[PDB]
Amino acid sequence: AKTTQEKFDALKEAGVFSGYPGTTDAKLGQDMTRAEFAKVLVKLFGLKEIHGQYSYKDKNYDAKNWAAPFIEAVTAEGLMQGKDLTKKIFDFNGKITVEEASKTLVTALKLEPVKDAQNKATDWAKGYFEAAVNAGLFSKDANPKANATRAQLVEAAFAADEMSK
Ligand SMILES: CO[C@@H]1O[C@@H]2CO[C@](C)(C(=O)O)O[C@H]2[C@H](O)[C@@H]1NC(C)=O
Repeated sequence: AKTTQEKFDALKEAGVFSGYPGTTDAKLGQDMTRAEFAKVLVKLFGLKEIHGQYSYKDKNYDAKNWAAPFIEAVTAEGLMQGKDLTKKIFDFNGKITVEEASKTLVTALKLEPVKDAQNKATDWAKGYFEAAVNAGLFSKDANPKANATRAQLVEAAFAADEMSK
């Protein structure tokens, strides 16, 4: 029965998550940018970084932005598409929510969204969130609309990696 900290240690050693300078603090109560999560997903599923392509219009989404290869890589993979197709905003500094994370992971694992699912998640996300709860990636008592904590993301990422194999 591994702890969240032991799961983090494992994922860090595998380069999927990172820690923080000068400390052993994995900061498991803190949250994570959608940019950082994109990089998590790339490391977790072994995707190819995509350089010199920019599919979004956010301020400072350009070549000087370290996250673009990652965000592009998950966009090409179909795991993420940003918050508005018309204006092409990804929101890379915005924090990843439990239901957003649920979408990326169910899709990556090729699990089926639950049609007509009922739960506290935003309408677009109810099927993904329910599917993630069922697979054990988050607890049914998690707030789907909340920023996901690192801990929650470690546990989701660890479970996902195990299913993946
Ligand atoms: C506000 O609209 C939502 O934004 C979500 C943001 O995060 C992810 C995981 C993503 O694809 O980046 O999911 C997005 C939702 O699918 C949804 N976006 C749209 C265009 O409907």
